[PDB]
Amino acid sequence: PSALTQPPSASGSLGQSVTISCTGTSSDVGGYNYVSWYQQHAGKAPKVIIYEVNKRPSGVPDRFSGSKSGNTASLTVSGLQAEDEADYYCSSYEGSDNFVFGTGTKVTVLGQPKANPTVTLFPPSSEELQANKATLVCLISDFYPGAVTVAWKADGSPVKAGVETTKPSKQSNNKYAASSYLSLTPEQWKSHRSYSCQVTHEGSTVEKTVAPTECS
Amino acid sequence: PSALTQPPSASGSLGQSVTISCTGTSSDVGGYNYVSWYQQHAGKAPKVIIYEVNKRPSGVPDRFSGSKSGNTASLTVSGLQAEDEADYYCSSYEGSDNFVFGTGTKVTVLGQPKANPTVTLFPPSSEELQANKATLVCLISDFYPGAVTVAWKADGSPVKAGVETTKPSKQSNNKYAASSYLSLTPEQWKSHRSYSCQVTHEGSTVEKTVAPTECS
Repeated sequence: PSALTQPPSASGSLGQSVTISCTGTSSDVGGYNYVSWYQQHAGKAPKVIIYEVNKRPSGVPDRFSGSKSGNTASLTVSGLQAEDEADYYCSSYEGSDNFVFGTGTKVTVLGQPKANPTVTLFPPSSEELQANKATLVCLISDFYPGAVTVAWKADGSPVKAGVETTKPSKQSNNKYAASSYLSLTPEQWKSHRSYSCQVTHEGSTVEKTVAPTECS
Repeated sequence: PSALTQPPSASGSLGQSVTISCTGTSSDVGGYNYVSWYQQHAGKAPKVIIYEVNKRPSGVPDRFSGSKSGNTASLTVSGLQAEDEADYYCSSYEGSDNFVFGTGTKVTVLGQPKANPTVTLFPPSSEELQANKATLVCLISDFYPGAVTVAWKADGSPVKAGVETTKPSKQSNNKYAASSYLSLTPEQWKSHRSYSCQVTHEGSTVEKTVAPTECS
């Protein structure tokens, strides 16, 4: 086990009751009537909340809740409070041994109207190809808040080989921007039908499918 | 709700070695010998690297470790891999099902070489001008260190504005990754002869070019 599923930006105003969740695969989360939550701030000392599936570490405000259903565990920040901007990580368990965390949520308390990505997938430049190089850039810009999820996938099948995802930038109008890239050969690029870039961000999940054409 | 201490930067020399402490109270660390360490990778998920004082996860490497003193507790890092640039937390136990971690230590790996930015200028996709848009992404990857400068030219004299930039992420190496984007309108893309993406980096500059002349 490595990762557990969690949303990118999970947010609202003060009053808004946010909910966050942490799905996995059939035991480890499930059967394991357990998980554990974690409040990251800036630096300020990454603390545990939600002990076992729900009990609190005493000091923690009653209005922090956690609960389970099948393979999904969920945190509820009932009545969002300003100083709640944080990152959230869930853990589980495996033998008298080791354990797994989710791909942490980030709770934004809204300033401005939301924005979910204007993704644009590029193909390789004739240069690149004539250099006998291959690379594809998923330009994910104009969001708020700053947590998007960047999946790539060749001919339907999820892929990894040489992907990267540049974490955010507060682009001059305050909104955000990020990047991601596949690095392949024209071996690799020429032998597939379609390639895509998929960008999740507050429910809205968008996708782009680029095909191989060789110019000439 | 205070710490367990770790110093603020445990600077090593790649190749060599470096250890890192955690100091707690008679209970929290002192008594319950369950201290652990979570290799938080700079913004990411933190994966535990020493559960329960000395016992090593199956998802971690050999040159890693921990030694329980009494109140202090330490990590043993030999053979300084460049991966091991990270922020590390220690954590212990006080009683009543609490766990309590300490600050973090930013272990810095000096000695890793300088790399130069692989500038990759792209042009608008067929399926972009189709919608009457033309953003231009400069890729700037695989460099070291992360002190870069990207400025865009039209063709001749500095053509800024539209340029909304990104701030170099660590890739999956310990090398940087930057994007740039200029946002044209086609009917302002044929009223130019070429386009530039200029990357300055530790003195070595690069300037790369897209001309309108593409199959696209």
